[PDB]
Amino acid sequence: VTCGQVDANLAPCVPFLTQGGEPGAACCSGVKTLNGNAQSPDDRKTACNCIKAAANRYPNLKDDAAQSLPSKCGISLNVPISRTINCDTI
Amino acid sequence: AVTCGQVDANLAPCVPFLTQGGEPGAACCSGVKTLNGNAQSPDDRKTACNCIKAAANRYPNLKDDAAQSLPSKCGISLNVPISRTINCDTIS
Repeated sequence: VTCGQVDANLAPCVPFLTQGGEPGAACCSGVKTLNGNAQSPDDRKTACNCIKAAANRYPNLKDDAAQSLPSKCGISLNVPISRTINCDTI
Repeated sequence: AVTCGQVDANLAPCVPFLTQGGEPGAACCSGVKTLNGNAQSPDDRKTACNCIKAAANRYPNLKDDAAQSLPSKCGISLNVPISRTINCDTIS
């Protein structure tokens, strides 16, 4: 797992994450790929810190969208999209 | 390549120096060299930077000065900053 791959997986989600609505197919596919790469505990912690950087990057991140992304995409997301998550706890 | 588990393990012997000052021990400097050599691509470096930031925020009573002085004390040119607050998007 690298932060560049994480950034790529999350790129189609930026509209949903910053404006609300629905994630859409491309966003959910990217998130599913990311989740499938964040399976081991170390992959999980690494992806988590990358995602934290991404969440802080996006202007006007909507916390409702970030919190709703897993259920809207149908995934048990192993790395929540959060600007503040303590990745040691993941 | 770098994972946050590798960062945590390589920087673990540096925790005394980072939280109490003094001089980094041989194990700490070896870990710092390992991290430097594994962070080869710019993508590797940004990943390492975010892992190191997490580690820096983990350690109780970390001295930001010791973190900034660690590479030179070890005689290494560490290609990523060690910081609790750095925006890792800005590094090269």
